[PDB]
Amino acid sequence: HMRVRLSKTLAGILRHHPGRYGVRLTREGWARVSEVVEGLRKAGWSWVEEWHIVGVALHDPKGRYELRNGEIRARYGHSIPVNVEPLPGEPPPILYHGTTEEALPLIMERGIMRGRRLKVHLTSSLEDAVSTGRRHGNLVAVLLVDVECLRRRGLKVERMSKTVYTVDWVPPECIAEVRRESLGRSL
Ligand SMILES: Nc1ncnc2c1ncn2[C@@H]1O[C@H](COP(=O)(O)OP(=O)(O)OC[C@H]2O[C@H](OP(=O)(O)O)[C@H](O)[C@@H]2O)[C@@H](O)[C@H]1O
Ligand SMILES: [K+]
Repeated sequence: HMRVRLSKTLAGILRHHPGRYGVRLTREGWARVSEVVEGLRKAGWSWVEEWHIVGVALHDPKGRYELRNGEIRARYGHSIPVNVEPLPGEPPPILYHGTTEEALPLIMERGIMRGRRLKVHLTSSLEDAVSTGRRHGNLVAVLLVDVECLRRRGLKVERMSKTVYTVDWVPPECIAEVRRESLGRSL
């Protein structure tokens, strides 16, 4: 059984559509693992028990998930209202946001915007930013974001996972540099 497939479904439950799987989240995003298990089994994940859900969280390379006795939440990525307490640590001076080349004109006009999610997501990993952009297209641009530019105008940059940070919005003036990574047809 591929952890990655169960993880993609679990993330959708914990970020976007918990009710579709019989789950109610707390205001801090916490689901009862027992409810997640039942909803998955009803959707055809006939082998899944608490052990497997807990394992998805423990083995996740990014720290997408958090566990405590009986419960699991996503640390970030939500489109439904939750308040997730940040992890300790200060943000680095530069963070990355991966996107597509086609989005650059509107990002330069309106800033990096949260879209359907509660926050803009930034990473300390250039390679992760590239993979994030590649979810949307083959011609990717990575924006280098000046974190002190965000902070000094009152935009808190919160650590959600070891490498993933959230902010309400990134003003275009805080984009320090644009790096391109391209796939597919050579230009
Ligand atoms: N002004 C503007 N005009 C036009 N387009 C604009 C724009 N501002 C931003 N955009 C783009 O609008 C898209 C929104 O798309 P999304 O909501 O999926 O955001 P995202 O791609 O950051 O991804 C979130 C996390 O979700 C995944 O995490 P996981 O692996 O699932 O854990 C990822 O890796 C991340 O961490 C992105 O292309 C933005 O650049
Ligand atoms: K923080």
